[PDB]
Amino acid sequence: WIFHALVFSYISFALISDKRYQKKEPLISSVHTKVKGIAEVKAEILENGMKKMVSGVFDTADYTFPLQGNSFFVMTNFIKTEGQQQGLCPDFPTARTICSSDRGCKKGRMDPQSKGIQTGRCVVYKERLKTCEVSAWCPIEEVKDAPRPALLNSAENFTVLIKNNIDFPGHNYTTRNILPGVNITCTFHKTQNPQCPIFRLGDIFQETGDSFSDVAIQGGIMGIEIYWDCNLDGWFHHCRPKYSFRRLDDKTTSESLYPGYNFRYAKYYKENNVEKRTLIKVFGIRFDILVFGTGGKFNVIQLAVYIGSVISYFGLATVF
Amino acid sequence: WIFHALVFSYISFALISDKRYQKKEPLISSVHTKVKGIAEVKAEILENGMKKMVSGVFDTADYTFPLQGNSFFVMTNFIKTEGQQQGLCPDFPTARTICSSDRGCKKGRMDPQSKGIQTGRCVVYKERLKTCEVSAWCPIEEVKDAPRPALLNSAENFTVLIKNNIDFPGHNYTTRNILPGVNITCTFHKTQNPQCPIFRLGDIFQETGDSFSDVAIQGGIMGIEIYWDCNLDGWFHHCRPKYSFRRLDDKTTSESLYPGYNFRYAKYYKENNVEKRTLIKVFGIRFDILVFGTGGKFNVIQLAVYIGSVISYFGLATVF
Amino acid sequence: WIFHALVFSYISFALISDKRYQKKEPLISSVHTKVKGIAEVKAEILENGMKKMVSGVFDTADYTFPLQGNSFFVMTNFIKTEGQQQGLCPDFPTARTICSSDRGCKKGRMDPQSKGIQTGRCVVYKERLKTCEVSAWCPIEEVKDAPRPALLNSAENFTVLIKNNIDFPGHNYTTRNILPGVNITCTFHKTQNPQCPIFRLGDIFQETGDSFSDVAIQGGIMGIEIYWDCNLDGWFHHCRPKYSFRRLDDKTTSESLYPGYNFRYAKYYKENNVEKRTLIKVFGIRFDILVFGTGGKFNVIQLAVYIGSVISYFGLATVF
Ligand SMILES: C[C@@H]1c2nnn(-c3ncc(F)cn3)c2CCN1C(=O)c1cccc(C(F)(F)F)c1Cl
Ligand SMILES: C[C@@H]1c2nnn(-c3ncc(F)cn3)c2CCN1C(=O)c1cccc(C(F)(F)F)c1Cl
Ligand SMILES: C[C@@H]1c2nnn(-c3ncc(F)cn3)c2CCN1C(=O)c1cccc(C(F)(F)F)c1Cl
Ligand SMILES: *[C@@H]1O[C@H](CO)[C@@H](O)[C@H](O)[C@H]1NC(C)=O
Ligand SMILES: *[C@@H]1O[C@H](CO)[C@@H](O)[C@H](O)[C@H]1NC(C)=O
Ligand SMILES: *[C@@H]1O[C@H](CO)[C@@H](O)[C@H](O)[C@H]1NC(C)=O
Ligand SMILES: *[C@@H]1O[C@H](CO)[C@@H](O)[C@H](O)[C@H]1NC(C)=O
Ligand SMILES: *[C@@H]1O[C@H](CO)[C@@H](O)[C@H](O)[C@H]1NC(C)=O
Ligand SMILES: *[C@@H]1O[C@H](CO)[C@@H](O)[C@H](O)[C@H]1NC(C)=O
Repeated sequence: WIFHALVFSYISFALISDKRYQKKEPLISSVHTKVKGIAEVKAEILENGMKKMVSGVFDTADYTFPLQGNSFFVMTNFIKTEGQQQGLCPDFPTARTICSSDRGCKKGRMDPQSKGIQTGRCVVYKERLKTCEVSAWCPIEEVKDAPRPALLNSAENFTVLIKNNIDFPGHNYTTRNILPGVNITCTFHKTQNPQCPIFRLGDIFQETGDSFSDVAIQGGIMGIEIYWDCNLDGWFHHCRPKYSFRRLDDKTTSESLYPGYNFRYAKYYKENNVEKRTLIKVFGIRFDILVFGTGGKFNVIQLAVYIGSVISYFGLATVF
Repeated sequence: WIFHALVFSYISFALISDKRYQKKEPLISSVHTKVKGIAEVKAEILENGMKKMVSGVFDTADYTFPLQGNSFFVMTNFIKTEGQQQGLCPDFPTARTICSSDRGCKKGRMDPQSKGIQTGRCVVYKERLKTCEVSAWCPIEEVKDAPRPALLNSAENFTVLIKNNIDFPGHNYTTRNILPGVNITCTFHKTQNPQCPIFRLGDIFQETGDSFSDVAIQGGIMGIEIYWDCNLDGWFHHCRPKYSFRRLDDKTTSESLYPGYNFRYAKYYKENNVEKRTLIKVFGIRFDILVFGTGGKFNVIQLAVYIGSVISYFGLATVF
Repeated sequence: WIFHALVFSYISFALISDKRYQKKEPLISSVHTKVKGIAEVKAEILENGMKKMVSGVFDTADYTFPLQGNSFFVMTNFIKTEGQQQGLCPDFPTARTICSSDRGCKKGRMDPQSKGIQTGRCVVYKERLKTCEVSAWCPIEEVKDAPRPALLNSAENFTVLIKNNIDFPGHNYTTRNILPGVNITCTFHKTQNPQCPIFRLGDIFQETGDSFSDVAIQGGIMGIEIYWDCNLDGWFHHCRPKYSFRRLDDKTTSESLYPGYNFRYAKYYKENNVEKRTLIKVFGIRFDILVFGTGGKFNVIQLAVYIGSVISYFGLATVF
């Protein structure tokens, strides 16, 4: 007869822990972010074998874009090429693009590593070096790695404020990330301040486990997961978020898979009645905000179904 | 023996109402929107203590961007500053940025309310007023409230057409929000026309409960929830959407939390061989389209499981 | 007594096939795409009744934008209008905008098919043709169809590489689309190579069922569904994706519903100290990446609940 009570105790433990008496429903989320911080860029680079100085001040309008699709982008490094115009120009000296005569490459060939339409004419590029010219924007962008000191390294000091509004459409419940009457002067901490939504990017990378400088050198992808485990029952009601960080970057470190996060941005203008384009290769950090959760509310039908499923179980337990 | 029939009646009530005989599947959605309307802007503003006239016509290409991430943006107000260039300039007179001598502020200090790198030199700004200069884009943008009459108030008359395509991957079912052979000349109404997807922004604000002018003064965020409650069984098949509107804005009304929705847009160009930037502080309404739903189809396994779980229930009910 | 074994056989059938012993949890996805390919555009068009030649080379920075909201856009056709400035100009000759005298149209009228504010003055447009002028950007963009040969037809030869990172937050499981030590030189095939994520757009349209030329003529919307059916149990562990393609475009083919996918892009500049705008009507293909799935792991509670639910079932089966 002791088993008759042990089974009932296990049933009660299951009902309490698993919350089998509640209907659980998914979450509908909306995110709004604001990034603040200014960076003083001052460095020296080598463009086309010539030393150049990059100096300036970047404010919020110079390194980011408004949030779109629960994600915002923070720019950290750039390579600029100015004065490009459509025409004919030799390709960059490379093993695939090198030639000794015009027969080395054929007209109309398209190479994956090239940004021009080949025309088959091996012209001298520089210092008795011959490459076969292509029809594209000229001059061809120099193939170089990102600067070894990150240009916008101070971006590790920027602060992002996140507002999350969640709704459970089946129930009549909607709430927000920032409750009224809460401090707005915060720097997020795992234990000291786990609820104020102001995050520091360097702190995010510190908790996750990487170094901000190395990632910002070639860009990357990170994600801020906001988990909502909400109990909406009147007796025990609690609906608060939990913040975690996870690097979504693949860390391929292989040139064939395009490691890191980067893209190309184009600005078109006119000079001396000639159309021109300037190309900025931008390396940055892409922050995703993955908001997930569920909400449970008491339901009579679910409780009845669970009790019915348990009734035969403990009946057999008594019988056996 | 009457309880033996009452339990069975409740059994059938639960089975019919809760649809316990149906496997339920989430929804995969795709949204495509088109916003139309032109606004004639004509007003007078005060920039740097001087009266200026803003007059023009804004078409679809001048106040919105293509939909990205199930959300589109509608511009409603702006503050323009043209002719900025990198250099040294005094900051705007403010309690934090004010000084009587050069010792008031230190070089290299960064202030959250300032957009420049401080250099520590208290120079005259205007009319025997001294502030310590910073290195940034100059002249520093004037911090002022949005114009009391909303510039793009006529944006309340714009019309948005929404096309939603939903799919249930587990089942072989996909459908669209606009069925064939339906009127395309519509203005959405709660009761008169609840299925045609052409919405008027002013009407959205009217059903939601706010006023378009006040929200458009400082921006805001709304969400157009499209709920799909679809029964895919052949006997009783119905898959139609229901439209609701909900304001996702936090309505903080506190300057520390950045009330409303706004951002900064930058346009870079060259003038007299000098690089320059023009900055537009844009206030607008961000419309989100939260599409959620589920689809249920008859499943033998679910029906068998429910019947088995309730068999012990009514057996005990008869026994007791 | 044979039924006593048949019921148990169906019991095992349901438990094995339906995986009723597993707790199933949804998926959290992050997508990162890279599109490559250059198109040599060379064609002749008719603008304002005059023959013009469009020739150039488009690289990755000239026909696409960085991925935002699990979707990327590839431009395929464009119509350019340059030199627009704010002012008064007659509208395009149309049945709605035609007039014989100034009384034909009234000042301030807003027509849906026009992009200007009517001022009520029927002036000559061209060759003894009278339309009433409007205040807007001038000259009014010509109402013409897209060029019959798609300008960026070669966009069917572009290649897109997709990296998907999925996480099951409830369990301690995260994985990626590209496993280590796998070939990166691929062209996706239904049977020959179903796991390498390099897709050719022409191949996507071939598997889906349409022709790339017709779709690219007026634009369209497509979706690449990545389905993750993952079993995380140690005995039988497999978590691999399956790729499918589906056209999300409505295919309305009715002018009132705006068939295809297109938008208007604006570039603002200054010429001779006069503000000017150039408008590009862009037709392109919007690729969506709908990632969905679920992950199941063994749970004792679910197994106990299913066993309790089915115990009464087979008990009645024996009794009956
Ligand atoms: C136009 C060019 C540009 N175009 N897009 N874009 C961009 N990229 C990615 C984004 F997420 C947002 N914005 C930028 C960045 C700033 N840009 C600048 O010229 C610039 C501005 C300030 C200071 C300096 C300095 F320090 F070098 F002198 C420069 Cl060079
Ligand atoms: C370049 C500047 C600009 N840059 N971005 N942008 C923008 N902002 C947010 C978006 F969602 C989309 N587009 C705008 C708006 C229009 N712009 C204008 O100059 C302009 C155009 C027409 C009429 C007038 C008028 F009435 F003032 F004379 C002006 Cl001032
Ligand atoms: C500025 C203008 C422009 N502005 N935005 N934009 C755009 N649209 C949609 C996107 F998804 C991304 N980018 C474009 C495309 C290229 N553009 C060009 O001028 C251009 C460039 C190269 C060759 C030629 C050629 F062949 F005609 F000579 C031209 Cl005409
Ligand atoms: C970030 O700020 C701290 C002080 O708040 C400063 O010591 C540090 O140098 C800054 N980071 C960079 C990259 O300059
Ligand atoms: C915020 O925190 C400060 C100290 O960090 C504390 O003195 C203050 O009471 C808190 N609340 C408000 C509203 O400032
Ligand atoms: C919107 O249109 C109505 C007429 O359709 C007009 O009376 C009203 O003034 C317009 N709104 C604004 C802000 O002008
Ligand atoms: C659309 O509505 C009008 C009146 O609002 C009605 O006369 C017409 O029959 C409806 N259907 C179509 C296809 O126009
Ligand atoms: C795409 O490439 C193939 C060869 O790889 C070529 O035959 C075809 O003409 C190209 N497509 C277009 C539209 O030129
Ligand atoms: C890739 O495929 C080629 C042939 O398609 C094969 O020879 C090679 O072994 C594969 N793996 C690698 C790593 O190249």
